[PDB]
Amino acid sequence: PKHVMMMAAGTGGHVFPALAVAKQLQQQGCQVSWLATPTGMENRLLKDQNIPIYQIDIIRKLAAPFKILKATFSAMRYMKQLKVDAVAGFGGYVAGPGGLAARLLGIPVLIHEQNAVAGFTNAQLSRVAKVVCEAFPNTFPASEKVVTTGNPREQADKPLNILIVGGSLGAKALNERLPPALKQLEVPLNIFHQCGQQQVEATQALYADAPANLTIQVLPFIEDMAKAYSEADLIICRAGALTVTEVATAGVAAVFVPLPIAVDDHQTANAKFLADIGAAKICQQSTMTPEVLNQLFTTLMNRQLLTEMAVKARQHAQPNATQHVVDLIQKM
Amino acid sequence: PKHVMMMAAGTGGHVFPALAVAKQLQQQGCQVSWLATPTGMENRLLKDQNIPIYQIDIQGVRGNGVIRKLAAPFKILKATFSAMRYMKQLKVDAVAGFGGYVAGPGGLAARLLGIPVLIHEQNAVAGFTNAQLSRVAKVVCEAFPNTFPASEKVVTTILSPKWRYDEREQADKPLNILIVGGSLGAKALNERLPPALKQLEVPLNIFHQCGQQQVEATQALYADAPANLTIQVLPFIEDMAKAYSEADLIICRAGALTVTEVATAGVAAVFVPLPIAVDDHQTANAKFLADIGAAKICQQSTMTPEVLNQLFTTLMNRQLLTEMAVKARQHAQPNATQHVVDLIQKM
Amino acid sequence: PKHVMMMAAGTGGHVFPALAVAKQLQQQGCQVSWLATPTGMENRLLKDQNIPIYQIDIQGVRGNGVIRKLAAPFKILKATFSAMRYMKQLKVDAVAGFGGYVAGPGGLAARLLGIPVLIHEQNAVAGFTNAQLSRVAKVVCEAFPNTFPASEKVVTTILSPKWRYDEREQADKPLNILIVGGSLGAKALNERLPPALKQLEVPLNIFHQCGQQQVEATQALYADAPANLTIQVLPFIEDMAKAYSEADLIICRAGALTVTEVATAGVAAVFVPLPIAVDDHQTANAKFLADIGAAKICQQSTMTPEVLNQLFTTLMNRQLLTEMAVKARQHAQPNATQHVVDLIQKM
Amino acid sequence: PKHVMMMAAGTGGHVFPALAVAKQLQQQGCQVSWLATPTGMENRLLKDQNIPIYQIDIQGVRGNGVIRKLAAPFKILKATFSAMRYMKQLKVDAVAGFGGYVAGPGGLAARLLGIPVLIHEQNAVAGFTNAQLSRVAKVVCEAFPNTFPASEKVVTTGSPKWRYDEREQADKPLNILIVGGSLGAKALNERLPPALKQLEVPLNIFHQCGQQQVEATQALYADAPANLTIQVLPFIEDMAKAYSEADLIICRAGALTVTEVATAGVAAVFVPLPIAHQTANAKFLADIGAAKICQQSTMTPEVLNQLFTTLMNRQLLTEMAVKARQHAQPNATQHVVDLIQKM
Amino acid sequence: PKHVMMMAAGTGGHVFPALAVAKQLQQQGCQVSWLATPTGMENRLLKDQNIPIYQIDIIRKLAAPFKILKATFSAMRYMKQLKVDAVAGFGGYVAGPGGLAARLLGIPVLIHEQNAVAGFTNAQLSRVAKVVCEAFPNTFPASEKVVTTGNPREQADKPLNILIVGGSLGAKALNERLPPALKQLEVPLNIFHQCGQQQVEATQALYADAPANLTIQVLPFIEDMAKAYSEADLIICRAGALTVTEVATAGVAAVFVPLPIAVDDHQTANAKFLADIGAAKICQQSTMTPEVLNQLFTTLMNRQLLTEMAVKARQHAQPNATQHVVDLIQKM
Amino acid sequence: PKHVMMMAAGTGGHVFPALAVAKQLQQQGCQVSWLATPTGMENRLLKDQNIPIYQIDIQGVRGNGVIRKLAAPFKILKATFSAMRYMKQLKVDAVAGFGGYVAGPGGLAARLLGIPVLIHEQNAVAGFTNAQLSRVAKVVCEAFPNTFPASEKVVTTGSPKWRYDEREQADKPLNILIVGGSLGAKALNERLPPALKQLEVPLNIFHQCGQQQVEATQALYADAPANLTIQVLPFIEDMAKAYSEADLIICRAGALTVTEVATAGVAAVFVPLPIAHQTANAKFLADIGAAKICQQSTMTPEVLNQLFTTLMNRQLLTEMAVKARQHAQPNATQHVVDLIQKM
Repeated sequence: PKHVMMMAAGTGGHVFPALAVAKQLQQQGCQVSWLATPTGMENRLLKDQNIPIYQIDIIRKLAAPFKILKATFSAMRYMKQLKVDAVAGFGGYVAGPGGLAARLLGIPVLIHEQNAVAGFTNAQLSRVAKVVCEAFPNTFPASEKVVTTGNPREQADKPLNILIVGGSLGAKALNERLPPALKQLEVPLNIFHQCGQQQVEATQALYADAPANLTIQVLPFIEDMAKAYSEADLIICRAGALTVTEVATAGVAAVFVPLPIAVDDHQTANAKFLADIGAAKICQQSTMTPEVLNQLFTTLMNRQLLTEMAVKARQHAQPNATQHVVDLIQKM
Repeated sequence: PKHVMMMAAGTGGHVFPALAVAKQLQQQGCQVSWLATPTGMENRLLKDQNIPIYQIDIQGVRGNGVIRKLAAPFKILKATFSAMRYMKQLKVDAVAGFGGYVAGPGGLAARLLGIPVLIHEQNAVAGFTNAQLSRVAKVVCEAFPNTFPASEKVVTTILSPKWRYDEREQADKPLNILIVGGSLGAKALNERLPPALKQLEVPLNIFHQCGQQQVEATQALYADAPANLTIQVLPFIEDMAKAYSEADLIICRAGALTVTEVATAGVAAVFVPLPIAVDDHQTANAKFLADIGAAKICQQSTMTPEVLNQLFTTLMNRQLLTEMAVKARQHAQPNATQHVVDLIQKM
Repeated sequence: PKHVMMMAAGTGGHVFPALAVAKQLQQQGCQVSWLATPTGMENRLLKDQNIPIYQIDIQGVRGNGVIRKLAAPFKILKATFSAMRYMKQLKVDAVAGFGGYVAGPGGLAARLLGIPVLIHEQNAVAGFTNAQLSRVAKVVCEAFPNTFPASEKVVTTILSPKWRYDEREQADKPLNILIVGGSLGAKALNERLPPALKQLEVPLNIFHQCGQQQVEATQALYADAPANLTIQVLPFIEDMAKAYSEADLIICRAGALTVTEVATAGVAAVFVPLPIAVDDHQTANAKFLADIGAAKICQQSTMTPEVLNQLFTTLMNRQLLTEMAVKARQHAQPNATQHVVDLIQKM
Repeated sequence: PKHVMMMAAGTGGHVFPALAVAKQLQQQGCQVSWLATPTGMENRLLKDQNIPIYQIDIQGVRGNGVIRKLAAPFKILKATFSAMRYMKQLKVDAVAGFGGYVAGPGGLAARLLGIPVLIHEQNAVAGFTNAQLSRVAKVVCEAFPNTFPASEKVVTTGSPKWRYDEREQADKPLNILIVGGSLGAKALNERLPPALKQLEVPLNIFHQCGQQQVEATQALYADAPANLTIQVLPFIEDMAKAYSEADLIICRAGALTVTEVATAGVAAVFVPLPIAHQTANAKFLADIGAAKICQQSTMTPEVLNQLFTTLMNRQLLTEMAVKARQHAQPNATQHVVDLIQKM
Repeated sequence: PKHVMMMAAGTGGHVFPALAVAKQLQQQGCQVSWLATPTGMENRLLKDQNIPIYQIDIIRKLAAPFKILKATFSAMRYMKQLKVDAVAGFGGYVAGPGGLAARLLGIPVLIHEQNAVAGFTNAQLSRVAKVVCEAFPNTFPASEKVVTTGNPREQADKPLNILIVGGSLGAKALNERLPPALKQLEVPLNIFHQCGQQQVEATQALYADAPANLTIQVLPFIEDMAKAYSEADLIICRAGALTVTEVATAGVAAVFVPLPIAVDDHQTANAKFLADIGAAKICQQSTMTPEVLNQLFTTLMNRQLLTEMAVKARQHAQPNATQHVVDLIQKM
Repeated sequence: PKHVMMMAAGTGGHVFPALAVAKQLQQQGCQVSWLATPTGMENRLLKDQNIPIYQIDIQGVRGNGVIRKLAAPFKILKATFSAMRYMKQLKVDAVAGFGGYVAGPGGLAARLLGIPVLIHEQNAVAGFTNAQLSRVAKVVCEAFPNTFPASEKVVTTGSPKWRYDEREQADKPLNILIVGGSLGAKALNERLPPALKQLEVPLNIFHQCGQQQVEATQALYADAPANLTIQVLPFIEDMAKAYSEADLIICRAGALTVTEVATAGVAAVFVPLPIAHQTANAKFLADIGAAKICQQSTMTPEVLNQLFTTLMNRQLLTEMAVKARQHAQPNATQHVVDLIQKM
């Protein structure tokens, strides 16, 4: 049986696409192992997932040029003992040391970058990777890289369903500035607003001042996220990597308010995928004012416009990425 | 009869657009003052520039043993009032800020006095101090078209290179590629660029800028096989304007003002944007011309001998370089330094 | 018909004077809002206080790996506009700030909106954010008389302990000294204070507050020789008001509000001010009553068994303690919490 | 009632010998007090130990809005006098300090008052506080002989069956005991199974893994363990049992654990912790004794077999563990108490 | 001959009073040695002063509780070799370790604090000092401390001589805010203004706008400082420790603008010595506005008021501190 | 024309042996290249050395307004590939790395390409980069024998008169040579004069003080120097002369200076630098040889006399310096060049 070792850092949501590839690999007769750091976030996520996790190097401090050597040989020892046959790393630092360790052992490397702007380790690692999977098309240049995506409205005069998702986090900026310029919209709306935990009371006050024609509901979490998508006629949310990939895979018109201070503005680069082809608008948080909000929503409240947006979005997406990546790993 | 105070930080290239707008404001009968930090490089750049510089302090003080550490956030409040006193004492009539940290405190200080504020952002992605300041500014100049959302003018700063087709219509000329690495010289360009250039089977004329004390190093890389290429290595370019017009393809850092120069002269460009730029802003500057179809962008990180050759193989056609250079010159905004001066005066 | 927003930082004891002024503003028909930081302790103090708290961010972000480090000075500009949006959204009619970092950004934000600002400084030496903010505030309340130079009111926050002579005129009472170490307990007071007290040959009645989980430790120090002294050790004082009136001499940290309590009740005090206070401000608070002749100040650093006894030897006279307590009560400003509320409304 | 004050740092190693001598002093009619830092871990260890603890602060103060930033070396001066009044107030008659940061200020505090100082160093290489303090100590207890060269230094460091007797096992597989420390023991779990499961000898491997590391190493073992009867456990409840049964022990060369292996006379292959001075602890038994030392940095699965190949005969291990037990310093807790009292 | 060792840190101007005590000790038949840190500022100041300097402990970093032990025994070795007979330390960190080293050897310690608020090392060190000299009276409590000070106008209708000294430093706040509210004073003035080096051109512009009745002169440095004092009818300057002690020793009315962020506000505590007895006013820099400046100067422009101020100031000063400290050192 | 690339860190110790082997390789018809960091000091040392230098960046980037803050471990990854293309571009045939930070990235870069690696470790305790790199090195040169335990490790470290011959001095005072390093030598100036001026033997003390320390120690000496003929100098222009004349040397146990004292066969009392591993360098000559080792931390004027009392006879020093010279490894620069070429 072929033994693939996965590399994903928990911070930056690399595990969730990696987890999909690994679990599918298991079901196709492979053996999966995970290389992670101790005190890395991957450990909490992969609890109860029943694939073995291996950690490498650690109130002590060891110099940077040394710490890289300890990690590379630590991982290399793990791959040689466990007879690791191929390694797939989905980005983050852990891929760096393990990736060299793989190459030194001679086992081939597959990297997958799920953002539109290539992350630092995956850019360097791209030169020794046997295959470089890219979520978005122009993330890498030339032959080695193959594109893939990470994770898998009729009119009966119904009102516009507006969906606002803040995330597991607060996403304060949506909770605080959206109700004000939204509850002064003339058209009839149906707001389904996901606040995050400790902001439910606070923002429900922001809405209730002038409900007017439109109905409103505020909730902390959405149990069935898939239901909320199909019915939503316009979605307002962070341009995360999976969130952009989900908004595309199900055709939903969207107005992306990308995460500020994200590192290579990768969140805006994610959103700019759908934004410049014309499947979603991007409204920067820093420059967001009542006038740009209202003039953006004023022109967005035509349900036909949202459908033209949402169909272009469902077209521009790669549907079978979870199994498309698995194929590449095995043919190595 | 008007007194404008300029805010531009030296570290980023904002002093240069500000200085140009400042110089014309002076000669248009105005008096200009500069608000700058004491530890910024803008001071040396404006030495012998005949505009008075007034300083505010932004770095948090620490550990003298006679003076206790003063948190940076306390100093930013002091800088706001330090600058506010300056504008009231000097009776400043308008404040124009090109970005950098100092424009932030000074900008609030102007608004507290009631002075109107103009900000100018020279990048394609808005820098943090200008984005916040935009909410309280009277006029917002934006370099590239969709940098801010609404009600702001779109104007960016020897703009006389002739039109791209005429300058480009050459009977049997050698390709004449140009590589500019900066005042300091881009190590990443000086090595690994000659290797893929001297593997091209077409006759070209390379003029390469490596930067000081790096001349010997890059001159060595070139020497191995110049069969059909005539190469020259230089530290800096005396005349950038002529070097532009004669250039059929330019390869250079995306820069902020360099995108504007490549656009304003109409040169097909291969932008190799600066790595780990703060909001990847150099890629965004380069994506301006790239998306319209006048430049290709080739990242250092992903760049190998093979991706270089596959890019040049298709780029060594003069019909293509002209088609590119024309698209670039179309979307260029000249006489905009004069456009910003005008906006300031009507405030 | 008026909406005031309060700015008080939790770490320093500014939330307490602000909360008192806030509570009366509410019951005088106003509505009050609190501008606070997300990471400040003011939030826990105002829990279950029935005023809405609105947060602005002041600490510079760093090293997420998904989010780049954002310099603290950038965040202070964001906080100013974050707060400015809050005041405009909530239609704040006046802003009153008691010091701390948050009052700084929020204060500029109010002034940018045109909202009038009242600051209140509860120390004898002005803290940095209030000193700068004073240039742009409509009304400046100062706790102690010469804290600021001109055109500002001088008012500081169960002020009903009876007049010092009446409460002090006691027929054959034991001296009844009081020692209060804080909510946490002042290690420096709990040790080395009993040693010099139990070396006094006069009959006294010690009521000593050591603080939680420190009761056993200080109770041991006391036990060696209580021949003429009756000592009691307690963790905290349930009733501070009665504990004040009965106290003939108080020894305690100079504090900000504690100087005001010792003054407003009229108790002779020995202030042992907090070490390495930021502008030595606790000594300045204590020097208020000390210079007028109502309290002695005895520094921890210089304090030895001998200097303690030489201080108490002269301080164990009840004629002196009364003379001191009277001088302290004379310079006290009661009904000033109500005085600050009034200033806010006329703005 | 002679009044001794002890000095012990937050890290566990300094306090345990200090506690042992302190508790022994108490049963001998003395009065014992402890000098410790606040927020140091000694407090959790001395909780309910029925010694009064006195805290002296040696950590620098971080800037606060309400208090100033105070550089650490200034607090160290406060600490020295802060401690000095403690000894004058408490009428301390002698001071016994086992090393660590806290001992430095307290030791000067003692000498300034005129109190005598006894220091005890539990490592084979002298730690900086004891090194400096050696000049002002009345008596210097040294764990190992090659620590201090002075005229008045004594040698000692704070019941199982004799080695030869315990190792007389007619016929049985080699019992190998691997104790990965609580701290930094990951390196042991990672490269020991590789070379152990490639030994053609009968072994009975008892491996102490540390919590949350159990599953991972069991994966390393189950690959071709022909004849090894391996058991992996996270921590050992009764460590004393493990020693006697242990025919070869593989472990970090701690300070306390070196003397334990010597006291029980068990053959050992010490893989000293690489950041500590810890290597000098192994070289005590390695050089004049017979236990073996294998450096971690250069340690590979390939050199392990070359070391283990020669170590897998019980005669060599017995010869080793006899030499190790010969050198141990027993009744050393009581030897230090005596030195304290004659001061 | 008696051998005294001096301890002074260069930062905070401790050497200048110490230097006076030491050089006088030399002239009275003593032997003087200096204990200092390497890379301490004391070394540049004591160059060319011909008393031997000894340094102790040092891109390496050694933990704080260890660094104190190394320093104390380093100094102790120096005192034992050089047969140091008494030690006088004028504050700063170097006094801390050496001071213990002195006590451990049994040589007596004399400390001198030249500020009104006791510095951190001198406060702790006060318990083992044989004699504690204090510049200002209430700096220490009780018997051991003895007070001392560190370093040694008729009307012919002449105009008010205003003297503004910024220091070796810029003292920007005086150069920038004083000319504005001063050049709009009605009375006739004579400004002698010490700018500091790179501010001479800048501030001369600030004055020349409205010279009016009063004459002005701006200079970088004052060659003869003593001359500038006697003629000055009002002085405006930082409340340094020596500057307050100099303004007192020569009777000069003064308005102190104490150094901001000084550590225990010691500069204001220095000024408050003369300020609350009525020999000088204090105008805080942070709160300083055109209105408080003008209302302060408006009431200060009477030459009789300045004389009442300046005589009270010359009274409250200790004149023979340099020789008063030397006596204490020898009787030890 | 075999193309070797060298790897050397900014600190002087790694580069000097590297430079010696590099220059020797060049005279043997090879092509030599250097891997170094930018802003590292190797550049100043290799200036005008007629070797092409190639820079790889291993230092973390501080946040700037215009560029992001980049954590150091990320730059280390860039460095490894940044260096790797250098070797592919320059057609490097073998890599010789003498330790330090730069060697780590370059060594992986070599192995990834398939280039062979030779490392050489100049200390007696193996440094971390060479320790890890030992697993992938084709040949491991070790300065001292007890560094690595492998099958393919060799022993060596990069003209004056034989000891016995040079020490045959009919009648003359003991020439004592004290070289305080350029770095951290203050401790030597401070406690050597005390115990030297209390020796009742004829000495001729030559003391190397270091700049700006000259006057201070001369004060320490002039106090009762009865018979010592002392000379203090800041630095020694001709150090080779000082060795031959030196009858006892007192000095820091550097890495290069240990092998120099051994090569010239001079008796030494090593006071190793206390923060370095430097102590392990002295123990080479101390243990199997006869030069003496005196720890700095515990070092007092009182133990110095007890050490010097026994060291002041010329027979003992000669017996020592003969044993030290016996163990030196000469023509070791040429021994490393040979190992490089057979790769």
